Amino acid sequence: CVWEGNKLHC
Repeated sequence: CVWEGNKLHC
């Protein structure tokens, strides 16, 4: 996963 601000994308 990666952080894109206030939320995590997996």
